[PDB]
Amino acid sequence: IIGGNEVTPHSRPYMVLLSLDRKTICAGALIAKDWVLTAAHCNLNKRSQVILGAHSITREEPTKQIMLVKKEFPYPCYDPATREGDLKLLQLTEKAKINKYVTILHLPKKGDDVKPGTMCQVAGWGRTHNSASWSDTLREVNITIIDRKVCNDRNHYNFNPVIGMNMVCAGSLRGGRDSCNGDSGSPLLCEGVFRGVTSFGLENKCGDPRGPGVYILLSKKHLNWIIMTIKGAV
Amino acid sequence: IIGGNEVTPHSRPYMVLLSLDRKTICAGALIAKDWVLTAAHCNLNKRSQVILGAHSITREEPTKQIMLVKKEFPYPCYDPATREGDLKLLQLTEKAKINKYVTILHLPKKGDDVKPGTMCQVAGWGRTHNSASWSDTLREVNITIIDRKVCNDRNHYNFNPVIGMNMVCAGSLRGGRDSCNGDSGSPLLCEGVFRGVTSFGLENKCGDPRGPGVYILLSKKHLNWIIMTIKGAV
Repeated sequence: IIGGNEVTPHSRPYMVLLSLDRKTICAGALIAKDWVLTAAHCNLNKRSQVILGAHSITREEPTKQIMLVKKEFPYPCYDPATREGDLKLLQLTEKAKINKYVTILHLPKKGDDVKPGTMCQVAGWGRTHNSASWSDTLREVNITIIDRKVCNDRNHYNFNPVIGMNMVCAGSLRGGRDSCNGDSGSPLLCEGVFRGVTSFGLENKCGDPRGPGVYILLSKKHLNWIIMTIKGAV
Repeated sequence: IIGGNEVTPHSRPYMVLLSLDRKTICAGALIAKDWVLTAAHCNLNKRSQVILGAHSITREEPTKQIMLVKKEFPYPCYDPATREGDLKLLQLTEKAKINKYVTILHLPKKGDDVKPGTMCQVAGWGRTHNSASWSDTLREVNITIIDRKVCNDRNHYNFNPVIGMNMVCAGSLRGGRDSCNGDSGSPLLCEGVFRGVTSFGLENKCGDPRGPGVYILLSKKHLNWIIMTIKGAV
C-alpha cells in the first residue's frame, strides 16, 4: 500500500495474509470459515501460508491462525494475459475459528458496477513509497474509483491493457494513493462493501498517475461462480 | 448484409447457412469436413439445419448439402452479457462432400490483430437496407477495420459495451456497409484470411456509423480452443 497508513492492529479482521514464499506475498479476504478469496495470479506452493488474525508478518501474534489450503479454485475463465477474471478461491483444510480478530467479509448482495468518484479502501502488506520490500504491519489507503473510460485513455492504461466491464479502476488522478506489489488479492471495499479484488497496476510504477489500481469487480457473473463453488464442493 | 451486393452463386463455397427456425437464421464457416464455426448466441433446435453449398434459402439447389448438428461446442468462457468470446463449434452428424461449391475455410496461422484500415468483407443471408426481410440469396460487403480505440470513443460504443482486445471492429466510418441480423456467425475475411466471427452491432441499426460491426477476433486463446476442441473425442 502506498500513500496510506498503518491500521489499528486487528481492526480489519477479514484480511488474509498470504505468505507465498520468501520473496513474495499476497492478500486475500475470508469470505467463509473455510474459504479465502484472492487473486488468481497469486501463486501458492508448499512453502506458502494462509495467515488470519494477523497484523505483523514477523511478530509472533497469538491471534494469528495459520491455515492450510485443502484445494485451489481458480476462476475457470481467468486470462493470465490481461488478468481478466483474476480471481481464485482457497478452500481451507479446516474451518477458521471466528472471533473478534478473525471475521468473515460478506459478498456483495448485487453485482452492480461502482460509480466513478466512489470512495474505497484497500489494505495490505505490500511495499510502500519509501521502501522496496513489503510492509511488516498491515496498511490501508483511501482511494477513489476512476471512470473506466479514463482508465483506458492516453493518460492511463491506454488500451494496454484494456479495462473491461468486469474491472474497476481506483486510486488518484494525482497518484500516491494506491496498492502495490504484495497487496494483490486484497479485498477492495467501497463505502464499506466488498466490491473487488486487487489485481494489478503498472510494474514498479505503484502510485504513478498513469497506473491507477485495477480490481476485479464482483459482478453478477463472478458472484454466481463464487457462490456455486462454495456449495459445489462437499 | 447492408450496403453490399449479391455474390456469384457459390463463389464463397465456405459459407454456411444456419436455418435455426422459421423466424431466425445465422451464418457460419466450414473449417473442417465435419466442423462448422459460428456464433455462440446463435441458438439451434432439434429441427435446425446446417445448409452447405447454398445460395438461395428458398430455391432448390443440387449443390446444397443439408446437414444436422451432432453436438454443440460453445466457447466455455463465452459471456452472453457482453457477447465476449461469442463462438460455437458445431459438429456435424456426417462429414460434407468437399467440392467446387463446398470448401473449407482455413484457420488463421497466427492470432494477430488486424491493423486499422485493412480491407475485409462479410457474406450472409441477413437483412438489407430498406428490406427488413432476410435476403434469399447470399450477399457480401467490403468493409474496413476501425481502430479499436475509435470503436470505443464517445462517438461510438462509448465503453458500453466495451470492445476488448479479443474483438475487432470493421465497416465504414460513414456507415452504410455493415453485417446485420442473420449474419451472426458469419466469418470475417481480411486480406483473404479468416480473422474473426460476426457477433453484434446496434439493435436494428446495422450500418449506423455510431455502431460498426463487432467481430470476435480469432486470437491465440480462441484458436487454441478451436484446435483443442476438434481433436477431442470424449
